[PDB]
Amino acid sequence: SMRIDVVTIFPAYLDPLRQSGLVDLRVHDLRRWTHDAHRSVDDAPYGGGPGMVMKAPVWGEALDEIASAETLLVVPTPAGVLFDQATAARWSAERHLVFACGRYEGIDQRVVEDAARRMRVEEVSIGDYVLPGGESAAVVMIEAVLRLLDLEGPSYTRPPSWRGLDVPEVLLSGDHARIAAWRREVSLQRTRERRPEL
Repeated sequence: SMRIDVVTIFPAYLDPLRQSGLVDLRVHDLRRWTHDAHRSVDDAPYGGGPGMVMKAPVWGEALDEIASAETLLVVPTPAGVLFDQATAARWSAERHLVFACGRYEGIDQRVVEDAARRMRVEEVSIGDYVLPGGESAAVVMIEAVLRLLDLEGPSYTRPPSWRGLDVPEVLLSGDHARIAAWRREVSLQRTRERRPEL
């Protein structure tokens, strides 16, 4: 069985995701580990720079409560190692995943350094683009993992002819040999046109 905890200042973001007891998905509001009247999670950055940084004392207390030595802590961040299918498969075998969702300029770096003293930590980027926070990236990563727990060629369905566009004749032939050769030909051509580096 697998437990997945998501810590965020926007718990409603994980509402779409929330049938059996295989996965236990919990979402926590980071502000429940604050102690001031304003329930603040951020402060001005050291060394100048724009925006605010998320405070370590709040995150440290949150992870002490939720995480254990067996937890794999994931921190969605643009500076992380790229997320991929091999990572999703690797994570589907984990007993406890914790997603620490940051906002503003991100979480104070000492949170990950301190957390690594008592669990495994992975800073991960879903791709080379900038998001306002880690919540949408956690949703993408969780969906890739849940799908495993339970270039590609073109797909066609009825009718055989639509708006002057026909389904490739080979797909209607029934010839298993010709169909396999066509599928290899179309996937290779699409990979050459769109992802020649891959």
